[PDB]
Amino acid sequence: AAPACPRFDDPVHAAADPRVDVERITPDPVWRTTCGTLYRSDSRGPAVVFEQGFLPKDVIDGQYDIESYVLVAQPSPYVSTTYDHDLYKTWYKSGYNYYIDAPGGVDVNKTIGDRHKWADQVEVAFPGGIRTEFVIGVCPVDKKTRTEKMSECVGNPHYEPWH
Repeated sequence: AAPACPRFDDPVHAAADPRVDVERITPDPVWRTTCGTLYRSDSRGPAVVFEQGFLPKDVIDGQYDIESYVLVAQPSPYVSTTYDHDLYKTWYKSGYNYYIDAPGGVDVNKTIGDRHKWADQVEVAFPGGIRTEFVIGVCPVDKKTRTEKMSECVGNPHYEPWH
């Protein structure tokens, strides 16, 4: 039987940009307390992501309201991930399925409900993004079949297991 997950005191321990202001998050965030693998579709290549982590577009002046950010894709302090390994299949054009093992994140559907138009994305929004140490690796995606090119997956040399 699997054990329970470590719980960090800092809700944005994972942040690649610690300037994120947690008190500006609206509505009141429901933080993810599980620690399973999460995923992110991204067209940016692993040489970049493994060096930088996932940095958010705008931690200072971006859109801190999660419902707004989910509905209308504005520069924000958040990096979006999903609980769903297979969500990459519904992404048009996104070259890679990144694998993430990071503490925390805001559980979108627990925070804004599961009846909004994108509830099927089962999103976890990371305020301040995600340091490279929490990015496990990546698999490229074959666009025409919407499948992972599993012999071309790559592990992140900077990944640091923590549980």
